[PDB]
Amino acid sequence: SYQPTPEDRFTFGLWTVGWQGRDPFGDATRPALDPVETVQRLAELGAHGVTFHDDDLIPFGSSDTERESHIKRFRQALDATGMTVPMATTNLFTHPVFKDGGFTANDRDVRRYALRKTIRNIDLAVELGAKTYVAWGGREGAESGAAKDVRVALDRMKEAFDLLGEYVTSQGYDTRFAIEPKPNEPRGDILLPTVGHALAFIERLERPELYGVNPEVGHEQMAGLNFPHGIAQALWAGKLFHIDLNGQSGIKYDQDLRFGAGDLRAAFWLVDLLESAGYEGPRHFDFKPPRTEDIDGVWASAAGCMRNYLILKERAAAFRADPEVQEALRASRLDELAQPTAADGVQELLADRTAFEDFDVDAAAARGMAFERLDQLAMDHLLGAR
Amino acid sequence: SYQPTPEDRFTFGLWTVGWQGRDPFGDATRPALDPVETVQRLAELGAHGVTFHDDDLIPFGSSDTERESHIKRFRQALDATGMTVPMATTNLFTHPVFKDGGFTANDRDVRRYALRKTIRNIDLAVELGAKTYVAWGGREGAESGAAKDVRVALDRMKEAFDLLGEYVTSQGYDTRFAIEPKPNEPRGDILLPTVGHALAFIERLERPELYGVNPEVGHEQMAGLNFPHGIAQALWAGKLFHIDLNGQSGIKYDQDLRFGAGDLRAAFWLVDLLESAGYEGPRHFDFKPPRTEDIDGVWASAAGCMRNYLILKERAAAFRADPEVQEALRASRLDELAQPTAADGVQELLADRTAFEDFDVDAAAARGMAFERLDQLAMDHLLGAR
Amino acid sequence: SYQPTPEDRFTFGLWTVGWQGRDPFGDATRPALDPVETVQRLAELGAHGVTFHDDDLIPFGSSDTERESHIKRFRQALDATGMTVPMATTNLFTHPVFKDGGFTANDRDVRRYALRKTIRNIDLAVELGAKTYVAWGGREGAESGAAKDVRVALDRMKEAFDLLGEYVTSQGYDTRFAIEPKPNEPRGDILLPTVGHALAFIERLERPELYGVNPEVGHEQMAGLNFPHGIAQALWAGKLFHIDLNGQSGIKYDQDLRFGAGDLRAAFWLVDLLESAGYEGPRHFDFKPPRTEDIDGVWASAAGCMRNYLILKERAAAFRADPEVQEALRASRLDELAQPTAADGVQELLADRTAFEDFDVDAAAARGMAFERLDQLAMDHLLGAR
Amino acid sequence: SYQPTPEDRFTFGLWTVGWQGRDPFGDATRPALDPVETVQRLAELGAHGVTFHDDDLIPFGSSDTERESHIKRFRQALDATGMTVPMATTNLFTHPVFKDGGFTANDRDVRRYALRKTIRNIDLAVELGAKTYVAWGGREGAESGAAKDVRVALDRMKEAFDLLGEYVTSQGYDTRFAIEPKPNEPRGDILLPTVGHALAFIERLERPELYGVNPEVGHEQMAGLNFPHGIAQALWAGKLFHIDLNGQSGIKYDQDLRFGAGDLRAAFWLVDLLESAGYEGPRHFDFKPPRTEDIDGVWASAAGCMRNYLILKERAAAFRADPEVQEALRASRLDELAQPTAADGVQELLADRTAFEDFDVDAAAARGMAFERLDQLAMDHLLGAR
Ligand SMILES: CO[C@H](C(=O)CO)[C@H](O)[C@H](O)CO
Ligand SMILES: CO[C@H](C(=O)CO)[C@H](O)[C@H](O)CO
Ligand SMILES: CO[C@H](C(=O)CO)[C@H](O)[C@H](O)CO
Ligand SMILES: CO[C@H](C(=O)CO)[C@H](O)[C@H](O)CO
Ligand SMILES: [Mg+2]
Ligand SMILES: [Mg+2]
Ligand SMILES: [Mg+2]
Ligand SMILES: [Mg+2]
Ligand SMILES: [Mg+2]
Ligand SMILES: [Mg+2]
Ligand SMILES: [Mg+2]
Ligand SMILES: [Mg+2]
Repeated sequence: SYQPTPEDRFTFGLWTVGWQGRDPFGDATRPALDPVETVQRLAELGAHGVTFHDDDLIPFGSSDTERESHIKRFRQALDATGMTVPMATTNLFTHPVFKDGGFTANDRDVRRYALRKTIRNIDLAVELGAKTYVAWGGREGAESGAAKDVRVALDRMKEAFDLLGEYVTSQGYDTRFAIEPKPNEPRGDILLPTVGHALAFIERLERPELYGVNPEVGHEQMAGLNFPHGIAQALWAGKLFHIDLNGQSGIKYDQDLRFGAGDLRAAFWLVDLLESAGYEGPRHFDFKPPRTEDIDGVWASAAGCMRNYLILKERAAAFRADPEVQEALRASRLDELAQPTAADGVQELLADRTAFEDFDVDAAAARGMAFERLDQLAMDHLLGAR
Repeated sequence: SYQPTPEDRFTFGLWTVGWQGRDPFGDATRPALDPVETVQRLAELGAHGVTFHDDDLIPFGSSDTERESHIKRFRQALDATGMTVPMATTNLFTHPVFKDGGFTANDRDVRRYALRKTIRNIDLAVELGAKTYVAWGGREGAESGAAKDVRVALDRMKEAFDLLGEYVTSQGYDTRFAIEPKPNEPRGDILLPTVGHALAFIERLERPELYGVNPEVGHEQMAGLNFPHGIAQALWAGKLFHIDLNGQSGIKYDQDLRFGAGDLRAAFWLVDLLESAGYEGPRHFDFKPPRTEDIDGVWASAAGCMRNYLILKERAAAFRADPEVQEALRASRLDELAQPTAADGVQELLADRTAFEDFDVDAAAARGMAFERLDQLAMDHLLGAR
Repeated sequence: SYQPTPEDRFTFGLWTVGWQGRDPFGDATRPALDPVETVQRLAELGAHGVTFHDDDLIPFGSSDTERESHIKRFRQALDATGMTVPMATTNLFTHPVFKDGGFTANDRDVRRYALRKTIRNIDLAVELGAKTYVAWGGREGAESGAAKDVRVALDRMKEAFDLLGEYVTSQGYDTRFAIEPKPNEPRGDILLPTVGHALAFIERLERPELYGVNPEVGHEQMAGLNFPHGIAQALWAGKLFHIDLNGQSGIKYDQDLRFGAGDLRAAFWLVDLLESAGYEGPRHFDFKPPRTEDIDGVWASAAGCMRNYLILKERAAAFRADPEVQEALRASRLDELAQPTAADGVQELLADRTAFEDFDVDAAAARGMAFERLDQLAMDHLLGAR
Repeated sequence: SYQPTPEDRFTFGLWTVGWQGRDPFGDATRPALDPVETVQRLAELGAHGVTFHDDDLIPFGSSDTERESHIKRFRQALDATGMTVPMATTNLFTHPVFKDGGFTANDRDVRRYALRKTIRNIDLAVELGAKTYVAWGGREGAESGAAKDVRVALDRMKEAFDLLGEYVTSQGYDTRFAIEPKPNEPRGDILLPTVGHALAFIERLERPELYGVNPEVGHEQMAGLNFPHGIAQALWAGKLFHIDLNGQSGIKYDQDLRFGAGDLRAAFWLVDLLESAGYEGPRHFDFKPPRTEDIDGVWASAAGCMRNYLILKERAAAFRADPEVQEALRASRLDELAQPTAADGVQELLADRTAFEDFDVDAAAARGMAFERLDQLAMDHLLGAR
């Protein structure tokens, strides 16, 4: 049933199937995976590519000899499978030197080091073929109010992203940045907590065009927000450069369940939106196989991610294609939302008696929107009871 | 103790002390207040001004005769007290014609009417002296996913705000707009749910400079976000045109408690920020006296709003002025966050061996940030145990 | 297909399809429904019965002849359709006199009135054949800490429930009580906020056997709790006397969406539990059709409530009947969970060297739980992908 | 000043100041603390005692001579300082074998091992003079619906607690059990998620009197519940055997901030309740110093825990002692809440015409509760503004 193909553009980070199971209250339940074995098993599952943090490929502290060998094995696995590397990122959160941040650490020397660690991995990403470079500022923030002046930390954050933009422009590299928002965890509150904050920030950068967002399903759901609405605003702004798919069941710690789990109706409305907007980037899964699972449970969770996307794609396409749904969208006046409010400008509007003086407000008030019927047709499609 | 003065710029909406107590499960517990009596009692309490929605001043459905009289009584109360009207807004949410929105209603004729109702009140606000005009799109959103295409609704929302901007520019009016974000209630999800989303949106308008945000304490706390951080990003972007103060105790329905209640530490860090950034606009309270109270409980809740602001102002000023706190900020390296990461550009950074090759990552990793000590000094100041 | 018949025990409150659309920020969008027309329209939809608050059937302040006339015409609608009244309840939250509670109001005279209003409706409910009497204390609680001494409020709440138990026992009525928990709204915090708190409270009443819980889907989800887990504990305790079914999309105000909407996977696991535990009570819908809808959208939403329960009933039955799922459950050792840990007793467990000193901890640690495979079979069944 | 002395019963877990800073996204930022140095540094801070998990004092897999040696040097640190051990607990969550639970693991052999690991530490705790034995089932739960049959898991959980009760009773040990509830983390949902669910469960055990609750501030706040209300119900039930004090800033991952931080007003109302109810147990701090801190920030955070409890103790005592507050409480009729509703009985209440037919409902509806004035007196006392 529903098999992944390379044209579905499913990708996974080395850190997702590679998660060993270490959590705040417990030790690892799985052995470390070799990146080479991960590229091979994912190519067998039907994935199109893999992503990585620098510390997933090259152990922190590796000499340039050991680094070369790691990179070399990895590149041989890719070349043998035809797997691509669409995106890459830096780990600016695991090592204790980043306990107060990377780009917005209060210590200047830590900020400089964070920038050098990042530029080094940007050079590697570009030769491996990555066209999107992701920044998740997991340690940028605070647990207490005087620990961080946020206006000055946004200057430092703007300064870091402007220097990265200056560096790829002078190298003539074809790579764009995507900021990944998260409202909290591991910091009490993280800077640029949602898609909207990250979008507003990009507009204050010296080269706005170089930067977009990499929203994640479970991160906007950790603030109780509607992830399809956030994604529609990122698409409206032209800034959906990448997306991270997974599941989350409410406002609690960051779960990273496989895609489809968590809020199932929101995953349906997200696939419907991505598919009807013709989003063309990777469908990247950033999930963690639960630590209850062994390695077979890992590849079953990874396969379940892609399967759930393909079943929802099919139900959504069937929803939109149904004549009765099309008729119900006309009835709920979704065609009329697409017509301009006042295409002849404000002076026509002002002159129009029917827009105010003679508007029958109670006739209009009494029209039913027919939204429940439309939503129960969407329910029957999702459940295949239509 | 702590008496409000006109220079504190405390303002209140007619709808706040005027709330009759009607809620989703219950009828009104208080009689309607006359606007004239509200201007007089608030001037006696030490408030500086009042704000209003059009339907708070002039009953929906009033003829231009009855409208004139309402406006006339109101203006006499203001002139007699010296009360100002700093801001005004439209009610695009109470009447059943707005059940699916005002500016983003699916029905085109409702959107045109919403625009005419708004322009009419913009003319009144400007003659009363309002310099900020607030838009709270309470009904813009949905309870179900196919009921609203969000990309098209943002076109309609951009179109409405661009027409309002064209109208005040051609009239030569000195009035700016402030968008008030709210994540949900009364709609399942409201469009532009947080400060960040509202900030990002403004940047796509034809005249960005005309528009800023009016954030509300309890609204960003309904998505579990840190309100002082959201306000610091609005100030960093130059867009804090106005602010609404109240309290909220967590992620639940919108409470509108008096300012100081709810998250007390966040109110302290907010006053500290507003006062040290030299914000100069109104300190507006948008709160609801609980329906358990009679009219004396109403003016006690309203007075408590201003009192709590003045006690926190004093504790914050004392925190920042203390030599021991200043020494603790140097120790947590808050002065170093203010220094540029790499003011000699990316090529100096790249050349610098000490930024990477020779950086002693474990010496840096081992420096303690001394944040708990700094936060316990902030705790002793707030509690006056210092 | 999925057509409801009275055999399915689907019931609806008069206040559900009869909600007019008045919310915290808006007026009514629909006309009041006559109880008589609600009884016949629901009988046609396939419903089994209706429930009521005293003030839904008899307008507050009715003279006893008007009271009698209302009951009389209701009773004849019931008799002509074969509709039943399984449950009734009291409105102790709408009138201004209940602004601080009914049974735990600080004013003693109000607490005596609340008990007399309730006893009058217990006599009426027993005459119409109600077997469960629900108590939703929506006004028992507080917005501030010193307003309510909670240990004393629980003494007053125990006092009220013991007096109602004494009353129905002296009348020899065959009726039982079900407490409906809600964490908040309309009070800042409500007493007995979840299923667990209501279950613990019942054990301290004089006649515990007379009382159980009426959990509501959306109420436990407002505290972010797992509603199928909460129902499993109420069933394990033998106290699930009734249930209210609806949808909620996260921690926010109380939405009362139609059942199936909100968290769809929790609706599936709930039906799987009710059906396999053999719950025999009413499947009651306490939902509110959105105020965007006219009277036709009202009956469409009500009909979708029943349709979604019947589609999920079928997918849950198919899931459990599948040999491959049955095999997946043995693989995840759900059969072993049913075996007693130590039926051999404590001294045999203590003498058992294989339970401790010779237990191979690393061999057990390495067994995967196979939970993700199992959950994807559940997902495939829910979506009809098998 | 606010100096802690052993008379204040302040206790700390070895795992609290001993947390190394390893979190879901990062490695340790601090070295392990020796138990012996923790006992003496806390005795100097004014603490009264320490608590431990078996694996905090004796590293997992210690041979019995290494076990004996660890206990021996711990016991001599204790004896030299006069420090006590009021409470102990078992670690049934860290080792990989507990990845599906201890007492409710699907594997039966793991459940027998979990009981043997616990009985071994009950013998040790009683030798060191512990009177309360805490059980925090952090791994009892699930991330998916079919993984755990919750009615059967509660049978296994009852079975485990009844076997521990049989064991301490046959040993004639004077020790009682306290269940610590948490809604989630590290499992998607944890069994017995709140105080109420643990209280209800206890009533179904064989010897209910042997068991109570150990509520934690931050755990109930992760479900958005009012922690002082939850403690008032545990005290009303006579089951508050122990308490864990810390801070949490909302519904998100579990922070374990120092007490006083997070929701400051709930910390004030909590201390007001513990002190006026006369709670006599340990004021235990289960918090984690942020990983931004070195060992000096660790002892500063621990010291702030005790300081904040003593400042709030003083403000709560001053609030209740104030004649003006005492007068405000009569005005809000908190004296009337203490009067029985109907000590005259049901037939006298039924015959009482002033309770219903002659009750003036509109006169009672009009009495304001004066709760906002009262809450602002509380606010003034908390901030030391009076
Ligand atoms: C470990 O996953 C990270 C995340 O989402 C945090 O919740 C990011 O995906 C990573 O930094 C690269 O983007
Ligand atoms: C009734 O208060 C409103 C609000 O905040 C909704 O939660 C706005 O303040 C009003 O529309 C003017 O801004
Ligand atoms: C409006 O419905 C009520 C409720 O749940 C509100 O949250 C109860 O269902 C009713 O009082 C009887 O159960
Ligand atoms: C790390 O501490 C534990 C906990 O609360 C985690 O949420 C318990 O306190 C401990 O197992 C004994 O009570
Ligand atoms: Mg995540
Ligand atoms: Mg991610
Ligand atoms: Mg509000
Ligand atoms: Mg507002
Ligand atoms: Mg509800
Ligand atoms: Mg209900
Ligand atoms: Mg905790
Ligand atoms: Mg604890």
